[PDB]
Amino acid sequence: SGVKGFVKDSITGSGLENATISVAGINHNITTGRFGDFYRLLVPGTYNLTVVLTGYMPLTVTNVVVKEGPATEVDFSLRPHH
Amino acid sequence: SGVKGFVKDSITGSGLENATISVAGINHNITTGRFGDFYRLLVPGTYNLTVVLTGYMPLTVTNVVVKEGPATEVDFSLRPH
Repeated sequence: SGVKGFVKDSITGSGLENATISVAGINHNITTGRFGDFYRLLVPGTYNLTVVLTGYMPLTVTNVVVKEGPATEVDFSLRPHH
Repeated sequence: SGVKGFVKDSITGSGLENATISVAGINHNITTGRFGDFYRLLVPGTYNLTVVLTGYMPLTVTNVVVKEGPATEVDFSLRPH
């Protein structure tokens, strides 16, 4: 279980590599892959996720809900500072 | 909640890459990007920061207060040895 999906540029729709995904209260980050893909493994619960990449506004999405069972599919669209 | 901002050179005003910010008591230090940017989540509280970069004088910033909500903005200026 956890949160799965893609981090993408909100302007182009391109998947963004090297974006850092943080979970509030948990000192363990992950980074997106070459297609913008990620899968953050978490036990079921509610979490606040922050996604950061140089050149983009930081994105915080609150109260994201991880269930028992399959990963919660969530994409994150990062806004360039531009 | 956390910290974000830039590390810059005190002479040029330009951003510094690969500076490290170490937060006392918190594992996993903070590294700056290409133009000096950094970001890290921290729970609300008060933190003591040390900023180092080989070839620069280290900087100590105490009593940095982190409140709920957006990251706390703070910049650091490093002087070249």
